[PDB]
Parts: sequence; structure tokens; C-alpha cells
Amino acid sequence: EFQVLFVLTILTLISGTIFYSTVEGLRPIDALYFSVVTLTTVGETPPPQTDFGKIFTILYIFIGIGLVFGFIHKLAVNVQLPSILSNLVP
Amino acid sequence: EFQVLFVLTILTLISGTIFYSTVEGLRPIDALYFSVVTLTTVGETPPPQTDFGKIFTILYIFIGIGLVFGFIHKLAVNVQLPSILSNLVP
Amino acid sequence: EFQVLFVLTILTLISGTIFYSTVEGLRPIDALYFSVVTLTTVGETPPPQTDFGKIFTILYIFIGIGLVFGFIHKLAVNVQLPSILSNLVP
Amino acid sequence: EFQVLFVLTILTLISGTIFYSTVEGLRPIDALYFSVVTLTTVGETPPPQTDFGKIFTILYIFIGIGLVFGFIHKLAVNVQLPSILSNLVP
Ligand SMILES: [K+]
Ligand SMILES: [K+]
Ligand SMILES: [K+]
Ligand SMILES: [K+]
Ligand SMILES: [K+]
Repeated sequence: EFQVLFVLTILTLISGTIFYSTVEGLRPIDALYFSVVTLTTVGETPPPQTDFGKIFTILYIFIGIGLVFGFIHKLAVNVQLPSILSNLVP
Repeated sequence: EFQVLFVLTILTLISGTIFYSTVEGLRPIDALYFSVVTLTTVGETPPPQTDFGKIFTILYIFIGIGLVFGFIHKLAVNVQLPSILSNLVP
Repeated sequence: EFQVLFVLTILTLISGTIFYSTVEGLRPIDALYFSVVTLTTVGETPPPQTDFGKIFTILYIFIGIGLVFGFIHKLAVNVQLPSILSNLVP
Repeated sequence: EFQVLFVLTILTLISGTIFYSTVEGLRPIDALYFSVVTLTTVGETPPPQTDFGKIFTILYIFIGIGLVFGFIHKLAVNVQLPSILSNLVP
């Protein structure tokens, strides 16, 4: 489960990184950052400057948000929770 | 279900696109982008400049957020999930 | 239920409107807009300029987000849903 | 439960405050504000300027969001709810 969600999220982020670095001309790290803050809905970034960037962002959000949060929801419940939960056992 | 949510979301976005392009004077693509990042709570955009824009955005958020996420929640569970889930069957 | 959540949300927004208009010197409409985009996590606005603004925003977010989304969750399920749901009956 | 979530959230915020004040050179209050708006996904702030800031923010979001919202979810259901709920008893 966690393994699959991790892969799907990585591929989704790779796609966004490639898109934004090419169309918006961002350095890879910036393109990945943009992709990440977009899909987690944090949004700490100014918007894309090109229409392609805007259209892709619209579609990228609708298709990638469900996945990203599904992953986050498992990362904290099936992994981070026990780590400290089972650790809460005297 | 997915069909209905898709329609309600499209109409909600069309309304926002028409509103922002008229009142804020944005090109259609920008008005749609603004509507989308607003309702998905991504918020990668500077705020509206007019009071009408601000008031509408306030109301648009409260009335459209529940719908948009209801749609996203079905798009990833009733459509995108199986696509890869059933595909996870040897 | 919806009645109570509506009141609690209105009071929460009134408080934020009064705070931001006084401490950040924003016109009432702007202070309300800021309060709304903050609590719905949309965040389409530059940050407060004063330390009081920042500290209050930190606390305002933790105390008001649960309430605001509880309201939104009822506004779309107990009110907006049937309106179109029962209307989906031939 | 609430006690544990409160601690984990405080430590998560302390870490972010120390990181951003050191790497991005922000005053402590600004570093805490940035950490808070990032993890609650409010995002009312311009992005970090350094690559370290961006990389850390990416990881900080994935590891801290689940926790922060788990805390918020308990703060409004196990604490703020009754306060007004039990108070709704004639
Ligand atoms: K958000
Ligand atoms: K959210
Ligand atoms: K934002
Ligand atoms: K923003
Ligand atoms: K946001």
C-alpha cells in the first residue's frame, strides 16, 4: 500500500518537475518545489507565467491532489503513528 | 455520481471564470486559473483588486469548496484508484 | 447543528475582521477577506506586516480551522447536497 | 492523546523555527510563522530563497502535515467541541 502510493507520488512529482522546468524554464529544484507546494495545496509560490503552465497546473491539481494526500494519510497513520505509538508503550 | 459532481464542478468553474474575467478584467484562462486555485485551496495567486472580487471570493469559497473536494474525492477513489488497483492484480 | 456552526463561524470571522483592521490597519473588507482566506487555508494574500499580526494569525489558524471546515462540511452535505440530490429524483 | 499530539506539533514547529531562522536568516517569529502557514497549508508567505530552504520545505511538508492536522482534528473535536457542545445543554 505505502509502497505503491510512494511510487505513484514520485512519478507524479517527476512529471511536474519535467513540465515546469521545460515550459516555465525553472531550475529542476524550483520545478519540484512548485509541484510539491501545488499538490499539497500549500501554494507558497507566485503563479506560472505561461498559459501552458496555468492549464497544466489546473489539470495537475485535479489529478494529483487525491493521490498525494492518500500518500500523506498513510505515511502518518501506517508509518509515523506506530513509530511513536508503539513507542508509547511502557 | 461522478457524472453529477463533474457537471456541478464545471458550472461552478464557469461561473467563476465569467465573474473574474468581467469584474477583475482577467483573460478567461487567468480567470479560470484563479477560480481553480481558489476552490482547491492551492491559492497560488495574488488576491483580487476590487471589493467585488474580494466579496465574491469569500462567498465563492464557502459555497464551492465542499463540491470541488467531493469531486476530487470521487475522481481518485472511484476512477483513478481501480485503474491502478485492478491493475495491481497479477 | 448548521445553525450553531454558522454562528460560531460568523463570530470567528468578526473577531478576525476587528483584529486585522485594527492591528494591520486594513479596511474592514480586506480584514474579512484576509480572515476568510486564512481559515479556509486558501491563503491568497501576502502575510501580515506586524509581529502581532503574525502571532495572532498563528493562533487564529489553530483555533479557527477546525470550526470553519466543520461548517463547510455541513453546508455541502446537509444543505447543498439534498437541494440537488432530492432534485435528482424524477 | 491531545497531550501527545500537542508535544509532537510543538517539537515539529520548533525544528522548523530553528531551520528557517538559520538557513533563510529569518527572525524567530517569522521562521515560526513560515513553519505554521506551511504545515497548515495556509501558505500566506513568499517562498524560501535558498535551495536548502526549498528542499527542507518539501520534506517538512510531507512529514509534518499529517501530524499537524491530526492535532487540529483533536483540538476541535475533543476540546473545543464539548466546551460549546455540553454548553448547548439547557
Ligand atoms: K490549502
Ligand atoms: K486542505
Ligand atoms: K496559498
Ligand atoms: K499563496
Ligand atoms: K494554500
